[PDB]
Amino acid sequence: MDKKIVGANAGKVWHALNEADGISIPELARKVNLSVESTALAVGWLARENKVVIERKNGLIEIYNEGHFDFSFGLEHHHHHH
Amino acid sequence: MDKKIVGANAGKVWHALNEADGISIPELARKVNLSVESTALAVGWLARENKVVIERKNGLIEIYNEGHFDFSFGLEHHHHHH
Repeated sequence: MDKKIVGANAGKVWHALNEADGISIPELARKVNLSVESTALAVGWLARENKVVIERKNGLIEIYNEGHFDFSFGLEHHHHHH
Repeated sequence: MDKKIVGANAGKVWHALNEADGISIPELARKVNLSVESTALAVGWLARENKVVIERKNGLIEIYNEGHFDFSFGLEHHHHHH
């Protein structure tokens, strides 16, 4: 059992992108409170359906939300990290 | 060309799994000349074809290959003979 785990935690990392996307793995990991390997791999489950799209600027890894194509809303006023 | 890039880099990280899998993401990253983020994201392109098995041992995440679970076969597509 693996696709149920990565299916569950992928919703939480994707939710933090709806706030503000173009964010790196360990920064995103502090808001969602997942391990760096767990956060990147949860985003990999989103990449399956292109719920995320990847850009590399200056060698850095950006994670974009699919919402900036169709519909996205930062109506939830910024989820602070831990 | 996000899927073109991650498709190339996933073939590189999976090639490393074909000869030595069940390895941690940063160790694998140093082998495939990529960063931890880039490697785990390329392993995410393997996860969308279930080519990797994600095993959290004492909290530590290891990624095995699909070659251990050889249940990727099935039954012939049954059709009428004519």
